[PDB]
Amino acid sequence: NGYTYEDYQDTAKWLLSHTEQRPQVAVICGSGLGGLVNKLTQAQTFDYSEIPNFPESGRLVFGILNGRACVMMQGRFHMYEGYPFWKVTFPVRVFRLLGVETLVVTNAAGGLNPNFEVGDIMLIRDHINLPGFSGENPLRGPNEERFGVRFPAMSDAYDRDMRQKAHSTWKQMGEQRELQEGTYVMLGGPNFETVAECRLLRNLGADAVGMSTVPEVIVARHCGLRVFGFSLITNKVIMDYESQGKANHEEVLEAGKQAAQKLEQFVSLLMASI
Amino acid sequence: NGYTYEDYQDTAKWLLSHTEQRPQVAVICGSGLGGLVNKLTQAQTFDYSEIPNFPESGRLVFGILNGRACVMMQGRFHMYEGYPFWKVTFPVRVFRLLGVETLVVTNAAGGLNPNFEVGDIMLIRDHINLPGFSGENPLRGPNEERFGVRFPAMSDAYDRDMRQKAHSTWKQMGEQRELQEGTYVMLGGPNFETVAECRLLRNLGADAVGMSTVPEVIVARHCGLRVFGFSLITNKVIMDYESQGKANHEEVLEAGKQAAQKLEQFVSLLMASI
Amino acid sequence: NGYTYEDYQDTAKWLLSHTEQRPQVAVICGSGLGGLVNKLTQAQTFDYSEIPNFPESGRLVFGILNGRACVMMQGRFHMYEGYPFWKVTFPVRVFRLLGVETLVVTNAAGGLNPNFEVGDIMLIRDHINLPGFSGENPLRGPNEERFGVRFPAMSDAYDRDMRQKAHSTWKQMGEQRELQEGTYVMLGGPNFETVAECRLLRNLGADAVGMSTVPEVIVARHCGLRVFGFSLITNKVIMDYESQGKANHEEVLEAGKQAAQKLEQFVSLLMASI
Ligand SMILES: Nc1nc2c(ncn2[C@@H]2O[C@H](CO)[C@H]3O[C@@H](CP(=O)(O)O)O[C@H]32)c(=O)[nH]1
Ligand SMILES: Nc1nc2c(ncn2[C@@H]2O[C@H](CO)[C@H]3O[C@@H](CP(=O)(O)O)O[C@H]32)c(=O)[nH]1
Ligand SMILES: Nc1nc2c(ncn2[C@@H]2O[C@H](CO)[C@H]3O[C@@H](CP(=O)(O)O)O[C@H]32)c(=O)[nH]1
Ligand SMILES: [Mg+2]
Ligand SMILES: [Mg+2]
Ligand SMILES: [Mg+2]
Ligand SMILES: [Zn+2]
Ligand SMILES: [Zn+2]
Ligand SMILES: [Zn+2]
Repeated sequence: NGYTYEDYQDTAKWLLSHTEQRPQVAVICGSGLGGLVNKLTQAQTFDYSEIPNFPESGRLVFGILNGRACVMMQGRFHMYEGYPFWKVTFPVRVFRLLGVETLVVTNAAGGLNPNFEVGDIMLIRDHINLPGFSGENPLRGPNEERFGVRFPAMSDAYDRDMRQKAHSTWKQMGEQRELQEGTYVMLGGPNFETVAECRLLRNLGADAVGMSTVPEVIVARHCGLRVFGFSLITNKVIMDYESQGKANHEEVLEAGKQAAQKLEQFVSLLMASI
Repeated sequence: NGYTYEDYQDTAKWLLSHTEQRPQVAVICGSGLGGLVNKLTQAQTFDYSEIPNFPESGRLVFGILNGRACVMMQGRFHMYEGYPFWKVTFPVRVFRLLGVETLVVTNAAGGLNPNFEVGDIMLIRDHINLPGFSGENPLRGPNEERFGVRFPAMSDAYDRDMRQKAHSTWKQMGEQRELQEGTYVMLGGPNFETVAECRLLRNLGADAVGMSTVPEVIVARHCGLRVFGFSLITNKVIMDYESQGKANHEEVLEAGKQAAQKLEQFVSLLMASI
Repeated sequence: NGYTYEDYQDTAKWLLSHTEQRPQVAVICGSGLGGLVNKLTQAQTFDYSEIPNFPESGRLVFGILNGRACVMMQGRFHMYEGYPFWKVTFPVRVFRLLGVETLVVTNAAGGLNPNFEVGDIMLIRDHINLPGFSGENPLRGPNEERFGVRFPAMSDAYDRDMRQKAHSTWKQMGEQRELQEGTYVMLGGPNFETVAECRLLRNLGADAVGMSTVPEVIVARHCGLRVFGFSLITNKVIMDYESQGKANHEEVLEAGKQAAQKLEQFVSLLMASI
């Protein structure tokens, strides 16, 4: 970890003096889900480049969403960009110092569960942190008690209540396709998985595969934030050597557009119940 | 590896000139098992801070245990503290240069095998080194032949004889609960595993999960030491989403106390047969 | 990645001005397969030490093989030597800048599939990149579009045509033992796997285990090279605690000799069909 506690304080102090907004909820927008910030009222935006200590991208937007004061990350950071996890998760700790209590994380992922279909929304019930198995963890290094404990529990990371409410809200939305729910596995990237890797991951019990999120959740749980999140299934991963095609970022961004209005609508409603 | 061969020599030379003790056996005490050093006779202690080149913590204690000359590490180092494995395992190589022939490793672990119960003692028959799958290995870097070979075998790491004797000794102890035996899997930490991760690990064939030991064993085998070890089962990991509770370091330390007298007693007897 | 684009250019320019050879095919020789370079005609060799920017070993040999212009790496680099993957794979990108279109990779591996026998040749149909699960990837860091895309597909890494031709060619060779085909899994090393690790890997769907290759393939696919490869099964890994013996580098090198003439013969013929 290359940031001191004071670094975190300085950055939060800077934000508090540049906007009157006082967020209670923070949202990290995954790839293609950035349009969510366009629904905020009384909004104020800061490019990451203008914020002291912020990792290099990228906009941070404050505002009101369906009655709730929020702060959203339009664009996030990734391990595959070369950033260590202490940089990838720097914003989560700043949010805590701002007074945020709940964190919503979203991402684009590849579907491992055969029952999934492109466009599906999968609530995240649990995760598998592969980089963590080898020590790549945002918490690696001396522990800072002002944030949390040395050995944080992670079995209850994704708030159960929020998931119930989430299912309730989706009911009131009157959607034809059911709201999915499963386990998200994170791996480094940036390349897409081979057939052997996809089969393996599925056998490990994962329902969706991605390249982010997990480190943010771990840090959020460590400092005390309530966590909720979901994945937009952007493609069904190739499970056999009879590959009619192969994963590509184009289709991932395409799928991101088709389900924009939908995803944005869902998150907007969930604010009500927090 | 940031230590030269001379660094290892200098440190061993320093220890040999500050104590008359000449250990044949070395013991690394895991969390909560530190009371073991209190049974040594003609003991001499050195805080790690007073020993040149030693990683920063932490006491090294020399003495006689049930007739055998020993040197024990009261407190060990971990990857989750930010230390690279070449630092975590520095003492093992120093021990070899001191004349030590056998290494006993102990640790606190979470139980994956359903038949295990808190308090159980599980002899370590084999291990799974997850960090090693990605290259995080104390042997990474140019090989130093003065210590061992470039490609060391690890399938016979845990001495079979010692395990037989271990079972024999436990018999003479007249314990009601049987002595367990299984596979130990090491992951980075510092957070506790999620339900998905626990299920996965069990399916990989692991019986107990921890955050240390494996790197020490690998280095000990590389330089020629005989190895024996075991885990104190401090908690039964949550295997379902009907979690009545969740892992916590408090209970781990609590369990460490209840089985202190027992664990300490067992190790004391095992010295006889080496 | 510690090499700039210009570094790659400078090195390729140097090679182009020191030899009249213009390779279309590149071959990376694994351990014990180095004798392959002895069949090249009109050959020219450069020790890696004489080539600007080349990682420290090691010879690069240009020449004609059964009618095809080739460049071969007699000796490769490994993660267990302490080299980051951007160093291990530096040559692959230089080859691309030289005008190479196809890459052949070979290695020595341990057999996981029970049907395999020492000496068997296993064509590589797919792979499992364990280090990649944690982020150790030659592509980690800012993407260089002059080489390839940010998110490269890997499900079609091993050219299907080449595999068909490979099987065809092996037919014309009239060999008694069939040509094997399976999945190669790469782990860091340098130690050999324990029994628990071997069982685990097999259950993940791997047929052979090694310490190289995968990173080279990923980089070759990223910059557009056609890829073909195979493993020489140098030993049957210990799958039970009734180990009659244990893996050793001696036997691996021994097996490498016995199948030299065979392996060398096979590769020589495959050139014809490219
Ligand atoms: N590991 C993996 N990641 C995928 C796949 N499909 C989508 N992704 C995610 O979207 C991008 C590639 O199109 C990657 O970058 C990030 C985007 P995120 O910030 O997680 O929304 O995770 C990966 C996929 O199939 N596998
Ligand atoms: N991975 C993991 N580690 C655990 C668990 N229970 C105990 N541990 C070990 O004890 C501490 C947490 O209480 C951690 O720190 C070290 C202690 P050690 O030096 O291995 O005796 O390994 C972990 C557990 O459930 N999972
Ligand atoms: N992981 C692993 N690697 C093995 C085994 N048998 C052979 N190897 C490979 O050969 C050497 C050890 O003798 C190691 O170094 C490299 C050689 P390579 O450049 O891949 O041909 O991969 C390993 C084996 O059983 N397991
Ligand atoms: Mg800046
Ligand atoms: Mg000191
Ligand atoms: Mg040089
Ligand atoms: Zn200002
Ligand atoms: Zn002195
Ligand atoms: Zn010259």
